[PDB]
Amino acid sequence: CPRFLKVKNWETEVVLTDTLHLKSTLETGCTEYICMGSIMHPDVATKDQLFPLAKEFIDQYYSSIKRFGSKAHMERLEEVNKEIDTTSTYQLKDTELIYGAKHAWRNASRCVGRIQWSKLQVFDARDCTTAHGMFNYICNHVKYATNKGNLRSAITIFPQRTDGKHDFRVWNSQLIRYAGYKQPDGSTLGDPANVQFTEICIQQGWKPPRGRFDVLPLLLQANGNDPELFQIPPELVLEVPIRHPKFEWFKDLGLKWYGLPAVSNMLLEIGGLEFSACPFSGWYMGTEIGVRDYCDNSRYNILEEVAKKMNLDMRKTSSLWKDQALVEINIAVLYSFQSDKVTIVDHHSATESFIKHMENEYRCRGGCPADWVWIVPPMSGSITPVFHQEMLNYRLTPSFEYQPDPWNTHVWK
Amino acid sequence: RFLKVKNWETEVVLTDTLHLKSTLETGCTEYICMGSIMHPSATKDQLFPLAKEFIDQYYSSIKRFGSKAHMERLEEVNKEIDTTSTYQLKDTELIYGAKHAWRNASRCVGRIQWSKLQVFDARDCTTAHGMFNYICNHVKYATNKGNLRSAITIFPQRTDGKHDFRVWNSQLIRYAGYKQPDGSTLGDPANVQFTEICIQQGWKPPRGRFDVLPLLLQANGNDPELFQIPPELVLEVPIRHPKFEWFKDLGLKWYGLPAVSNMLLEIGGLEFSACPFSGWYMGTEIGVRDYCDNSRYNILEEVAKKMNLDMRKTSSLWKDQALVEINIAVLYSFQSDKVTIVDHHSATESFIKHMENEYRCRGGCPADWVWIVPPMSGSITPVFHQEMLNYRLTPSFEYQPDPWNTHVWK
Ligand code: HEM
Ligand code: HEM
Ligand SMILES: Cc1cc(N)nc2cc(-c3cncc(CN)c3)ccc12
Ligand SMILES: Cc1cc(N)nc2cc(-c3cncc(CN)c3)ccc12
Ligand SMILES: C[C@H](O)[C@H](O)[C@H]1CNc2nc(N)[nH]c(=O)c2N1
Ligand SMILES: C[C@H](O)[C@H](O)[C@H]1CNc2nc(N)[nH]c(=O)c2N1
Ligand SMILES: [Zn+2]
Repeated sequence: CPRFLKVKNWETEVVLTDTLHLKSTLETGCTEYICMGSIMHPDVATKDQLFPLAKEFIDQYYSSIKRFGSKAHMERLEEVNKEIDTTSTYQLKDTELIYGAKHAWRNASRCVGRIQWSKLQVFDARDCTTAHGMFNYICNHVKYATNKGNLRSAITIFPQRTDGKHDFRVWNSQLIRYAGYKQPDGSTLGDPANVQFTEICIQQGWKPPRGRFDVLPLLLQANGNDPELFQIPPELVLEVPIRHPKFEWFKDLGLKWYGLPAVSNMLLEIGGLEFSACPFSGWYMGTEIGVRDYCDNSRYNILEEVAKKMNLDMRKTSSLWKDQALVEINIAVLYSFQSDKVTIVDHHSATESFIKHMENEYRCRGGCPADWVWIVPPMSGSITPVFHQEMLNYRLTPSFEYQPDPWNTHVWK
Repeated sequence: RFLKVKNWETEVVLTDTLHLKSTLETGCTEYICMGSIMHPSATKDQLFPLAKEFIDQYYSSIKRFGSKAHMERLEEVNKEIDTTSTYQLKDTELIYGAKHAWRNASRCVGRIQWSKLQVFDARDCTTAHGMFNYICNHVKYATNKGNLRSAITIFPQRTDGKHDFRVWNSQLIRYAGYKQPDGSTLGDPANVQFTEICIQQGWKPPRGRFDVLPLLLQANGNDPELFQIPPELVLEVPIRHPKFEWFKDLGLKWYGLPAVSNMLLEIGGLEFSACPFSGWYMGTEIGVRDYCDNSRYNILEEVAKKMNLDMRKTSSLWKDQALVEINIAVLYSFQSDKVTIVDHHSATESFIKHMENEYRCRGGCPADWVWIVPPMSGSITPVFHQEMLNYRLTPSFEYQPDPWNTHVWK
């Protein structure tokens, strides 16, 4: 590969130069002859495999704290090596763990919120041994991160993977999500996105209230054991009823959402170590709720009902009734969150921050991996500054990765 | 290897095999994806294999592969490259190559229409006057009094690179843009340079907001010459709004015919440096990009002011409101004047249908999600949820440099 790669902004003319891509680690799935950039997703490491992955990471850490080549550096190297040699694995120092998590966020190509990356509260939970303990750590995470509506980004890191027969897993895709109930007639009550997991919970013994906005239980797996159900204390689940500053009838739709977005099904990879349970949280960009959660056909799909109350012509598409309802819904979502002093960012403020962020990164770091297909908002794309920004996409480590759903791989005891 | 694309809304999966047939490069590598880069970056000896590939594809298309006709065509083309360092397409070939350059345009959402293309052979052209004649005929035909018709006009192929044919306008019909002494811009800011270049060539600028630019035409590598498109051939629409009486008072208008004129058509190794093609508009092209881009007409603030919207915080989403309204007026206006147009909902529907057609009968369809997904209300259109595979098939449309950056004058 050539040393320098240039990206252009087509509305400001600014040109950046990327050299960081030279540290890329994994294959993107793209080739010389095909681009998989809109594909959503394009047994443990051996001693030999782990050795250089650990060294790669350790060198990077010591270079970050400006101690590269130092005695402490060479010693840490030697200690990691012995520990891999005799135990087939190694343990991170607290400093390294914090660094690793922060940088995995810093490296998340698909995240528009990464200007905040270095303000992340890390909760070390590698001493956890049971599902009840996981429940304890998750409740503390939720309470701290929620902070009465003044949200704070956090990650809780459970023990790494060992032989793969003892994984810690949060079976929920997010710590907080609403149930979906398939009806005998084909309709879905609540959130259709969560139907599969809800059925799992019910089989596992969950008594469902069978409502439209029932918070799902946590389904938690420690040390490779069968998962166990716990109810999140309702007082820890901050929620916002959705109203509209102009449309008084909007409240009569009975919509609400939860304040804390906390993805819990991803895998954190640091120096070749695999943390299969690492729930992390920030705060919402309005569109994640207002456009996706609410207006996706396979989600709450309320465009129709909202358009009706707006008395729009719904017989032509060229009326753009859908487009018109979408904006109002998103206005209500931002309005309700701000009114209740719960942290939320609109897609304009977010994409502008991110452009500023990306610029700083290119200048101080020599680059910033970004996935345009994900970075650009799902509404009003071209009137946000990221639309016109060229991005390069590539995989740096430490990183967050997808993993299979645990019910597909789990060996039931 | 076969490749699967999934639609996450319908859960439908299609299997791509056609991608095995490309040879050109996309710009990505295994380690870096450049899917969001706008522009990633002959001889006798190079020419024949390219020719052989295209001839083979053609006779395969008409189910006469390995036929007598096929065999001789191939030798005819080899002898001609041998003895002239180039060759000339048959008319049938020219037509087949042009339709398939459109079929292979990964960034074009309108490709369901692809085999409905009127192909104008202008390869006998020699002067800028001829070009102008050919272009007026195109414009008049494709406009069709509002019932627009897809068309392309193909001027002589590149020979030695010293004698290119070029349409220096980026589109046949665009409005002028003027640098105002106080720093602002009158008209269309995307065209300020080209406008100054016309003024420098002797064009007398009305210095208004919607001045149709002259044709600047280059033939056989000569200096370019100015021509005024007869006004009655230029179909335009005054933009008004079905609810907002005051929208007409903004004085806004646009042209009915989108006719891109600065790209390059490549067929079997031949380069057609001048090949204006036109179709009809998707609403958002005018209503989102042309009017609301900051480096364009930048009219969002004006419209939102008449709507009496709170413009003090971004989170009131006033920009998003004005945007939808502008795009309503645009669709309304065209349809009222019976000028062909398509809204991004219907267009994206059509395209998902096209993909299904193309996977079924052709084993795939190249597509650029970055460009295919509309610049407003993305995820409430079906293409947002459609995985797409991009790859470059030939015959094709490519980009070329602006001719003023290369041309040595007189
Ligand atoms: C603090 C405010 C944050 C904002 C505004 C934000 C914004 C976003 C948005 C809009 C997405 C796309 C989500 C979707 O379309 O479903 C996203 C994805 C993502 N974010 Fe951030 N995020 C924030 C915090 C964080 C934190 C704290 C982390 C990790 C430490 C993180 C890591 C990620 C990752 C890994 C993805 C990709 C998820 C996937 O592919 O499924 N984000 N973010
Ligand atoms: C018939 C109705 C058509 C519609 C509704 C349509 C729609 C579009 C749109 C919205 C774009 C994106 C352009 C942009 O955002 O700047 C595009 C791109 C493109 N179209 Fe189509 N188009 C049509 C016909 C055609 C025809 C007739 C041709 C050629 C014979 C064509 C070839 C292309 C090419 C080569 C691009 C890529 C332009 C670039 O890369 O800059 N299209 N089309
Ligand atoms: C940290 C964080 C913050 C934030 N505002 N949104 C997120 C959204 C996701 C996310 C990714 N894929 C799917 C979903 C569920 N539709 C959510 C993950 C993490 C997020
Ligand atoms: C055939 C055709 C039809 C249509 N409706 N729009 C087009 C738009 C373009 C196009 C592509 N890139 C840049 C521009 C100028 N902003 C225009 C090219 C051809 C088009
Ligand atoms: C940087 C980015 O590639 C650029 O803004 C692209 C994004 N997608 C686009 N899509 C379309 N249809 N037209 C465009 O001009 C662009 N611009
Ligand atoms: C097909 C496509 O990759 C898929 O629909 C993606 C597109 N971009 C996205 N962007 C974000 N932020 N979130 C998403 O879920 C998606 N979905
Ligand atoms: Zn790619």
